Amino acid sequence: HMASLNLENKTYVIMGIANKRSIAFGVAKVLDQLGAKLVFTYRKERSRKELEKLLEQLNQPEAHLYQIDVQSDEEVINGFEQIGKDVGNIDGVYHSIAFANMEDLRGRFSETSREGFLLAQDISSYSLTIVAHEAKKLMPEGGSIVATTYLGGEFAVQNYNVMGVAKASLEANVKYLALDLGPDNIRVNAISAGPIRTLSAKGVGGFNTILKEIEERAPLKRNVDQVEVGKTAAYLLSDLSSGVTGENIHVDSGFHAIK
Amino acid sequence: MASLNLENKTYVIMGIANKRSIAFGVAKVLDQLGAKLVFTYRKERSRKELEKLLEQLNQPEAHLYQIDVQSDEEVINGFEQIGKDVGNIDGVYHSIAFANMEDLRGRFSETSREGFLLAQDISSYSLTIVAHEAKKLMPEGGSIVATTYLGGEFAVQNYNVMGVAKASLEANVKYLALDLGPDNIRVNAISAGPIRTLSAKGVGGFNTILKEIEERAPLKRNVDQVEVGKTAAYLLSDLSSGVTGENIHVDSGFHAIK
Amino acid sequence: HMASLNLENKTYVIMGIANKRSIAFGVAKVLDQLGAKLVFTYRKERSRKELEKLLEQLNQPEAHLYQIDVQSDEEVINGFEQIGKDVGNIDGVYHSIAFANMEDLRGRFSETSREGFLLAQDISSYSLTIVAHEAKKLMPEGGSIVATTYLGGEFAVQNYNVMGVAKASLEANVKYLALDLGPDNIRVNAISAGPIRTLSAKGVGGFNTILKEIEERAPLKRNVDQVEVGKTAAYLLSDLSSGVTGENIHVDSGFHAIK
Amino acid sequence: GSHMASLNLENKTYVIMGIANKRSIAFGVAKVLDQLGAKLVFTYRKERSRKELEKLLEQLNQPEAHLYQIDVQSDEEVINGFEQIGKDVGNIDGVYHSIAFANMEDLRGRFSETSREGFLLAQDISSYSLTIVAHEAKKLMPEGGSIVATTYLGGEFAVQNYNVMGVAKASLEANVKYLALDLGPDNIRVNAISAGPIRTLSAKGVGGFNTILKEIEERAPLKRNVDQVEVGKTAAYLLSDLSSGVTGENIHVDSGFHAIK
Ligand SMILES: NC(=O)C1=CN([C@@H]2O[C@H](COP(=O)(O)OP(=O)(O)OC[C@H]3O[C@@H](n4cnc5c(N)ncnc54)[C@H](OP(=O)(O)O)[C@@H]3O)[C@@H](O)[C@H]2O)C=CC1
Ligand SMILES: NC(=O)C1=CN([C@@H]2O[C@H](COP(=O)(O)OP(=O)(O)OC[C@H]3O[C@@H](n4cnc5c(N)ncnc54)[C@H](OP(=O)(O)O)[C@@H]3O)[C@@H](O)[C@H]2O)C=CC1
Ligand SMILES: NC(=O)C1=CN([C@@H]2O[C@H](COP(=O)(O)OP(=O)(O)OC[C@H]3O[C@@H](n4cnc5c(N)ncnc54)[C@H](OP(=O)(O)O)[C@@H]3O)[C@@H](O)[C@H]2O)C=CC1
Ligand SMILES: NC(=O)C1=CN([C@@H]2O[C@H](COP(=O)(O)OP(=O)(O)OC[C@H]3O[C@@H](n4cnc5c(N)ncnc54)[C@H](OP(=O)(O)O)[C@@H]3O)[C@@H](O)[C@H]2O)C=CC1
Ligand SMILES: C=C(CC/C=C\C=C\C[C@H](C)CC(=O)C[C@@H](O)CNC(=O)[C@H](C)[C@@H](C)OC(N)=O)C[C@@H](C)C/C(C)=C/C(=O)O
Ligand SMILES: C=C(CC/C=C\C=C\C[C@H](C)CC(=O)C[C@@H](O)CNC(=O)[C@H](C)[C@@H](C)OC(N)=O)C[C@@H](C)C/C(C)=C/C(=O)O
Ligand SMILES: C=C(CC/C=C\C=C\C[C@H](C)CC(=O)C[C@@H](O)CNC(=O)[C@H](C)[C@@H](C)OC(N)=O)C[C@@H](C)C/C(C)=C/C(=O)O
Ligand SMILES: C=C(CC/C=C\C=C\C[C@H](C)CC(=O)C[C@@H](O)CNC(=O)[C@H](C)[C@@H](C)OC(N)=O)C[C@@H](C)C/C(C)=C/C(=O)O
Repeated sequence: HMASLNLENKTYVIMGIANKRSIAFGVAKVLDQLGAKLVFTYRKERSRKELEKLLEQLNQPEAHLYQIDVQSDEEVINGFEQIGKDVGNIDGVYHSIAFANMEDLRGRFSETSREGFLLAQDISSYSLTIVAHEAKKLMPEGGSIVATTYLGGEFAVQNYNVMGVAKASLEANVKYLALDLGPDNIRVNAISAGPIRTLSAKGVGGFNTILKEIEERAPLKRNVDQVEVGKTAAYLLSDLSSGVTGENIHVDSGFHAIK
Repeated sequence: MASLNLENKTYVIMGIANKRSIAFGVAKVLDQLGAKLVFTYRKERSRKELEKLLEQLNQPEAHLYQIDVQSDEEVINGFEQIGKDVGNIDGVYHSIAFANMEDLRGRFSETSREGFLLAQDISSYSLTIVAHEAKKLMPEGGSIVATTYLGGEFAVQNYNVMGVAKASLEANVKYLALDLGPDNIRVNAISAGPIRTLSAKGVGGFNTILKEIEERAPLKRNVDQVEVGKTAAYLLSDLSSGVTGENIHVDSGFHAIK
Repeated sequence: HMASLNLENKTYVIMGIANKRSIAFGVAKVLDQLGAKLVFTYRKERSRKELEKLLEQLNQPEAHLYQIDVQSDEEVINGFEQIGKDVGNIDGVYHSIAFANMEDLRGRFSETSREGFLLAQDISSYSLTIVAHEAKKLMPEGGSIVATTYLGGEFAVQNYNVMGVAKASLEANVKYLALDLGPDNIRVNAISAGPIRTLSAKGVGGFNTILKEIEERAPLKRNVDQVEVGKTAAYLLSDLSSGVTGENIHVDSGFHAIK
Repeated sequence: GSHMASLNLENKTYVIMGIANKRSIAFGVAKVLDQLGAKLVFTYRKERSRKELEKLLEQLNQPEAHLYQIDVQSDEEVINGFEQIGKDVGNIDGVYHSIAFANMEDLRGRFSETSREGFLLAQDISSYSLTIVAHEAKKLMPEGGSIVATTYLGGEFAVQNYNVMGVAKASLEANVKYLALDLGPDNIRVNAISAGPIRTLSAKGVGGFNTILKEIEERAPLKRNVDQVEVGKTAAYLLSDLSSGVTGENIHVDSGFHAIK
């Protein structure tokens, strides 16, 4: 077969599950159903307890969980060396990690703090660069890296503020990584997801406003879910997307195409 | 959920001419995944080739239809007839462009009014009318994919009138996506890198562009019809649910660099 | 050389004045105040009567008016040969011409007629290609060509339908012309104007809706006028914009930058 | 207030951040704004830049040299610098931002090898600087005004060897858009100029810069490179009221290279 979505014999690291609503979990459910071996990474202990509870919903024989705060060079370097020891070589990484201080997001963008801006950049963009460098060690045959972005990296959207500049950074990060790791047969791409109700998104002002605008104005007149992101993640992580790199696929009911 | 099993799916494929046609790469891939395939052609030469090619495939019943997309009638009748012979479809792959060599050889400012509107008619408007008629056979929803080139987004040497046609096509895709979205019809494009085809063979310095892709593109290699077919499988299937008005570059990353 | 907006000794052809509200007239008022010699082109006789009435508002010694319907190779070729005879060599052309059948604009975009689509393409896009070819004859030293576009060429906007695909065609036309005529020191650029109340725009459904959305959502929280387009036209037509070609400048209160 | 279109900048005052020597893009902006009769305030980091500025001001027609030391890495130097400009010359009509930096270690490397410290440094100087400069300069622009920052194509496309600075420029370009939306209601316009390659102090002695200069001459529509003055001309347009109604825009002053592939 030329075209295949059979991921038995494939191993993927999934960074950024927090609870059942996490986009990264949508990616996990889908990759699991297609028979991939899945390694998971988390920051907080609360995410670990949830992960173990969630793995029962999946068909992963062995829970391989690793604590990686992407703010620490060491936790990232050691985390990936340790994954290499425990499961061997991998076929890709799904990156589902962002953070900004609520103080900066609530503010006017011009009021953003130097510390808040560099924090958003560090977690939401630089993380992908170091994750890529370490994961490359486990992908000598080649593989696929995917990161999660939002329209706010391409256009100034109300309230996204500092995270918009972080996502623009991430999106350019993807392109520079694609050009750098291409000759090593490593593809780097992004999924621009439409708004999804998650732990991160719950209790940020006017999120219900954007959900309703998508239903009313977006071509498909509906919102997307974690599984739809997972399906496009399957395409980008598998060899189905061979010849695609430096690309940004909008899984957003067509909202990106309209004005 | 996630599936590349396309048994019980039916797709119309417009624009096979020979074994090198991008549309044939799409056919080979969709066939392997178990889809029922309807084919459309213009010239009789394409029909003879299609029948010879269908032996390479596992299609029980050869359903072939003559549609020159310049004729409202051939398009309207072609699709009504497909609806009668096989019933409702799940999508259309559009693999059709043409411009006069006179216009392509020229300086773009020398382009003829007739040559410009011809390129627009075949290469862009075709998708609008194909979409209108195919919508009749997709009352549950479906996916339409058209084939474009980077030259629709940037001025490329020698693409001339076809660049303005592809920019037209790419905007066509977006307006169709917004129009047919509420009918649960997705409309997307694949921006293929350079591939040696019947259409492309015997346009000067095509080997030069192939070598520039190998040297400068991130993956340091060219793409083929099957790689387009793989991305077509994604866009035509429900794997790409929630993706519409999108342009996916199957071009080894060339679009991302300068 | 050093920076000047003094356009005495410069001559510009302005295509597409119809009445006092025409964007092209905003361009004329501005270029006139800066002391340029202005040649004008029109289609209908109604536009000629209006032009002569309007020229009294300007400081053009000699009225040079020419009938050019851009659908006719002959009217365009002869028009420009005749301009070359009557005023000699020119420094640029401002293109302010578009048209589609209201039947096509009122419809669903998928219902668009083959004749209506090619009509929109012919007047709204191809016109620039042949205008450029003939005007090049009068610009052996070099010059600047500017065409007028709308955001609907970059994004699917409700109700713009066939004219959006025409503007995308125009915008690509600008790029290919810029690459072709660049070596002849001819610059080709576009202005993406925000919504303006004109003869063409008056009595097309939901135009008041877009005007109000611009005031509410656009960065500058206001609409633009013909003169603001004229000011940016002065920049693009003069040597102030040397080194700028294949560019699309949005004169739209920042609406293009947001989502 | 008689010509609708005007490039006469007598009675206008502009802060110009990032002159280092005669080759600096910011100096091209200065020469042009000066010729049009603007009052110019200048900002620098190193003392070497101050000595050069004083030597350069003789080439201009600025009666009183107003020079201020602002390292954009320091909230204090930026806040105090702008308060002090407000005291010495009063309200301003805009800011030209011509400031970027990355460690040569990071630029020479493979982009995937980039250090966390090097990445955040590039972001801090090359992008965040504009956000805080904008916040403080807004205090001196209660009537409104225009802010322009300098970027390169490498913020929009992966270009060989630009590495971490490409991600910094993409950050800057998004910064411009978010600033445009935030400060628009205060009648402050925020725009970028994407300059083609120019021989400057910053650019001199980075490998393969001569390669890109030659590729521009061969492949770009105008078949020629641009200079600091051409950037200055487009800066005059963006800084003056000639560009009224333009904000969140990125104007390529690059002989059309951005339009081709
Ligand atoms: N929800 C949405 O609408 C959209 C989200 N996205 C993007 O999708 C991705 C995931 O978001 P979403 O699923 O909503 O939110 P979640 O609540 O799942 O994600 C937050 C995740 O980020 C992890 N995280 C944050 N900081 C760090 C760090 N320093 N080190 C390691 N992990 C960290 C969290 O771990 P812990 O809790 O253990 O700290 C958690 O797993 C993000 O990049 C987001 O920007 C894109 C478009 C839309
Ligand atoms: N080759 C390349 O590098 C790239 C090609 N593309 C695009 O891919 C698509 C297919 O290209 P390629 O595979 O080279 O094409 P081929 O020339 O191998 O196939 C082209 C098809 O267009 C059909 N066609 C032409 N005119 C009409 C018409 N008036 N009515 C109906 N069908 C028509 C031809 O049929 P017939 O012979 O019967 O006229 C032929 O089947 C085109 O849109 C092209 O622009 C995009 C990027 C790259
Ligand atoms: N108004 C708006 O909000 C916006 C308009 N635009 C674009 O701006 C440009 C100017 O439009 P606007 O000022 O509204 O239009 P006008 O109100 O000036 O009316 C249309 C103009 O088009 C000319 N025209 C139409 N067909 C032909 C032809 N075949 N040959 C020559 N001239 C022709 C008309 O001449 P006549 O009637 O004398 O034949 C007239 O001058 C257009 O290209 C338009 O799409 C862009 C953004 C916004
Ligand atoms: N040259 C080119 O080819 C192009 C350059 N650009 C961009 O134009 C801008 C200026 O470029 P160019 O003329 O080449 O640069 P120059 O090096 O000639 O000037 C660079 C300036 O950055 C200043 N600078 C560096 N760090 C800081 C800091 N922490 N605080 C304040 N100022 C600082 C330097 O001042 P000091 O040395 O005193 O610290 C210097 O004035 C940059 O944004 C660059 O990215 C864009 C396109 C092309
Ligand atoms: C324009 C949108 C509307 C909402 C405004 C801002 C959204 C910012 C998203 C950003 C990722 C949120 C945070 O950084 C959250 C953090 O400050 C507080 N929350 C937490 O710490 C929770 C417990 C954990 C899970 O947080 C994290 N991230 O670890 C953007 C919307 C409409 C689209 C979105 C949400 C895009 C995106 O997620 O990037
Ligand atoms: C920049 C590129 C270099 C190639 C330049 C021009 C090619 C344009 C493609 C266009 C579709 C070619 C024709 O229409 C060919 C036609 O005029 C003569 N040939 C035929 O009629 C044959 C018999 C039939 C089968 O061809 C057709 N089309 O019916 C673009 C290259 C790098 C990539 C390409 C080929 C892009 C594209 O196809 O759009
Ligand atoms: C979303 C928008 C609302 C308006 C929708 C479609 C407008 C298209 C513009 C197009 C040029 C209008 C026509 O062709 C009008 C024509 O059908 C009838 N009127 C005329 O013929 C008059 C007499 C003459 C002068 O008109 C012409 N052109 O010949 C788009 C809006 C928000 C933005 C606009 C108005 C863009 C634009 O005008 O291009
Ligand atoms: C892709 C291009 C080819 C060259 C590659 C990288 C150039 C990056 C520009 C960057 C801003 C320069 C530095 O950070 C150099 C710095 O580390 C060493 N120089 C200095 O420290 C001097 C003393 C000071 C004055 O300079 C600064 N800036 O602090 C990009 C080229 C073709 C276009 C350019 C140069 C764009 C740009 O400058 O942004």
